[PDB]
Order: sequence, then structure tokens, then C-alpha cells
Amino acid sequence: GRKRRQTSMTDFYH
Repeated sequence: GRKRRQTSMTDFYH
């Protein structure tokens, strides 16, 4: 990935 930044859990299945 080239835009991995602040990966919040906006889905509790990923």
C-alpha cells in the first residue's frame, strides 16, 4: 500500500 495512514477500524470485521 502507498497510502497507509491512520487506519481506523471503521468496520468491526476488518
